[PDB]
Amino acid sequence: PLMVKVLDAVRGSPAINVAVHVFRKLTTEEEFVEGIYKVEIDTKSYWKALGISPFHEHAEVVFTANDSGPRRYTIAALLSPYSYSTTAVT
Amino acid sequence: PLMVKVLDAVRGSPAINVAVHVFRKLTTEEEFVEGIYKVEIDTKSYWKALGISPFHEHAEVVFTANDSGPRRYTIAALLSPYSYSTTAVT
Amino acid sequence: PLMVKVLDAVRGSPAINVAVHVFRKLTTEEEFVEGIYKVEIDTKSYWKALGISPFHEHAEVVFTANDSGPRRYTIAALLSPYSYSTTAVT
Amino acid sequence: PLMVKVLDAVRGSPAINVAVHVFRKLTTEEEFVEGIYKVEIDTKSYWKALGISPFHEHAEVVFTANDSGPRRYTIAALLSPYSYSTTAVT
Amino acid sequence: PLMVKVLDAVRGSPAINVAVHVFRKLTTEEEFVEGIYKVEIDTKSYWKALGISPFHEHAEVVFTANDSGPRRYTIAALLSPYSYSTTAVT
Amino acid sequence: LMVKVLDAVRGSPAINVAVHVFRLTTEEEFVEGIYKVEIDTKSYWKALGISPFHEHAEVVFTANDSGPRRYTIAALLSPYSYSTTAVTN
Amino acid sequence: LMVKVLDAVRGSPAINVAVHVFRLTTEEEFVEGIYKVEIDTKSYWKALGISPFHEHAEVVFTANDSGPRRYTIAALLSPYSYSTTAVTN
Amino acid sequence: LMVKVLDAVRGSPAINVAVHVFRLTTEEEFVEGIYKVEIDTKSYWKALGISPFHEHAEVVFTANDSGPRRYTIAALLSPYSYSTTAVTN
Amino acid sequence: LMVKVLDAVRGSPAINVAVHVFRLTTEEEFVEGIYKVEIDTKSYWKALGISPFHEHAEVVFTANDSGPRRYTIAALLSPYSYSTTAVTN
Amino acid sequence: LMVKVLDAVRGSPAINVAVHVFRLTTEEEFVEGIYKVEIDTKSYWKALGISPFHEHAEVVFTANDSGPRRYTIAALLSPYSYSTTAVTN
Repeated sequence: PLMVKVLDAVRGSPAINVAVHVFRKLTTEEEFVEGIYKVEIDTKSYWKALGISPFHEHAEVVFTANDSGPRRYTIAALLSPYSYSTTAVT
Repeated sequence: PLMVKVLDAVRGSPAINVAVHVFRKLTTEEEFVEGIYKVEIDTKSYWKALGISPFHEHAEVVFTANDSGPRRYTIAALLSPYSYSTTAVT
Repeated sequence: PLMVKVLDAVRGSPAINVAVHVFRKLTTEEEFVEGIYKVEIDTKSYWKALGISPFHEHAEVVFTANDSGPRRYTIAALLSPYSYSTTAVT
Repeated sequence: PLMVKVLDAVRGSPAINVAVHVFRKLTTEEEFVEGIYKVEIDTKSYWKALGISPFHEHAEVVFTANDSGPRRYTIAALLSPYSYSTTAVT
Repeated sequence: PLMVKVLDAVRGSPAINVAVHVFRKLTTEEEFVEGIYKVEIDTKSYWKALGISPFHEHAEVVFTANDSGPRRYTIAALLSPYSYSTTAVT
Repeated sequence: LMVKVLDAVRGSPAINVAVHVFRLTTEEEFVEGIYKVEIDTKSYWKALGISPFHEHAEVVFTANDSGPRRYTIAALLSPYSYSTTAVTN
Repeated sequence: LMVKVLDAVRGSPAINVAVHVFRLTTEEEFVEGIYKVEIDTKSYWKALGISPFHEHAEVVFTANDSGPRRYTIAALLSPYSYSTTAVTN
Repeated sequence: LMVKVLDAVRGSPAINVAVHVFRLTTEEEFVEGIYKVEIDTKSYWKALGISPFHEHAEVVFTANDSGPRRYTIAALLSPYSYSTTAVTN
Repeated sequence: LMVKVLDAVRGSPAINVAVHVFRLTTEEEFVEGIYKVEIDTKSYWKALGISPFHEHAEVVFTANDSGPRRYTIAALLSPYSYSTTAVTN
Repeated sequence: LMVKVLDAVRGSPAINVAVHVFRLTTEEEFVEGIYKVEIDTKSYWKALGISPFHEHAEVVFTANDSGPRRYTIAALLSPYSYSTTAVTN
């Protein structure tokens, strides 16, 4: 007998994130769980899994990556529940 | 006997995110769960899974990636439930 | 006997996101679940899965990617339920 | 008999993050759990899993990565629930 | 008989992070748990898992990595729940 | 027993007179609300009765007060003479 | 027993007179609220009664007060003469 | 027993007179609220009664007060003569 | 027994007179609130009664007070003559 | 027994008179609150009663006071004559 009990009774005014998981029993992936609460911000990726035998013979390649600019990211209360408070971005 | 019990009784005024999962028993993927609560912001990807034998022989390639500009991202309360509060972006 | 019980009784004024999943038992994908609550903002992708043997022989390629401009994204309460509060974007 | 009991009774106004997991019994991955609460900010990756035998013979390659620019990231209360407080970004 | 009991009764206004795990019984990975609460900020990676026999014979390579620019990261209360306090970033 | 109030008046006065000569919830022999003013008064769940919600009672009570309400009153319970009372908006 | 109040008046006065001559919740023989003013008064759960919520009672009580409310009062319980009372917005 | 108040008046005065001549919750023979002013008063759970919440009672009580409220009062319980009372916004 | 107050008046005064001649919660023979002012008063859980929360009682009591509230009062319980009372914002 | 107060007045004065001639919680024969002012007063859990929270009682009491509150009062219980009372913001 397997019994999972999460947050039986709630009677206030909470701010709650819940995640309950129960299990019983070039690239390869199998029977996984990923990114339940994932925040990806300004994520880069240039070359990935190009394939089998890229640029096999006599290949001349020039690679350049210039990340250069005025960028502004302003975040308040990321992944953070709250209650009876004041979140202000002035 | 498998029994899962999540948030039986609620009688206030909450702000709740729930996610309940139950299971019983070039690129390859099989029987997974992904991105239940996923926030992807300003995500880039240039070359991926081009195929089998790209640019096999005598291939001349010039690659350039210029990320350059005035960009502004303003987010308040990302993935964060709240109650009885004040979220303001002035 | 498998029994799943989520949010049996609710008698207030909540703001709730629910997601319940029950299971019993070049690119390949099989029997998955994806993007139940997915927010993709300003996501780019240039080359992907071009096919089998692109640019096989004697291929001259010039690649350029210029991301450059004044862009403004303003979001309040992303993926965040709330109650009895004040969300204002002035 | 396996019994898991998490947060039986709640009657105040808390801010709670929960994550409960129960289990009973070039690249390869199998039966894992990843990124339940993962925050990836300004993460880069240039070359990864290019494939089998890239640049096999007589390959001339020039690689350059210039990360150079005025960037500003401002975050308050990352992955941190709170209550009865004041989070302000002026 | 295995019984796990975490946070039976809560009646104040706390700020709590919980993570409960129960288990009963080129690159390879198997039956692990990773990144339950992982914060990756300004993480770089240039070459990784290029494949089998890259640059096998007569390979001329020039590698350069220039990380050079005015960058500002300002974070308050990272991975730190709090209550009845004042978090301000002026 | 002799009582005299304002026996002679010759001036045009504004007078507000009140003369009285005497020789669960239970009240008796009371004189209530002589010149009583009651503005914007509330009452929730008054005098429910005997034995309410005796057994296994679940109650969720929520009272909310809000909204733009504007009360403008001049000269409350105040007689006046030879004056000027103006309420201009 | 002799009582005299304002026997002679000759000036046009503003007078507010109150003369009185005497020779669970229980109240008796009281004189309540003579010139009583009651503005913006609240009361939650008053005098529920005998034996309320006796056994196994669950109660969630939440009272909220808010909202733009503007009260503007001039000359409360204050007679005036030969003056000027103005409420200008 | 002789009482005299303001026997002769000749000036146009603003007078506020109050003359009195005498020869669970229980109150008796009281004189309450003569010129009583009650503004913005609250009361939560007053006089519930006999034996409330006797056994196994769960109560979550939350009271919140907030909101833009503006009270502007001039000349409370204060008679005036030959003056100027102005409330200008 | 002789009492004399303000027998002769000839000036137009602002007078606030109060003359009195005498010859669980229990109160008796009291004179309460003669010229009583009560502004912004609170009361939580007053006089619940006999035997409240007798056995195995769980109570979570939270009281919050906040919000922009502005009280502007001039000349409280203060008669005036030949003056100028102004409340300008 | 002879008492004389302000027998002759000829100047237009601002007078605030109060003359008195005499010949669980229990109070008796008291004179309370003659010219009593009560501003911003609080009271939590007053007079719960006989035998509250007798056995195995769990109580979590939290009281919070905050918020922008502005009180501006001029001339409290202070009669004035031939003057100027101004409240300017």
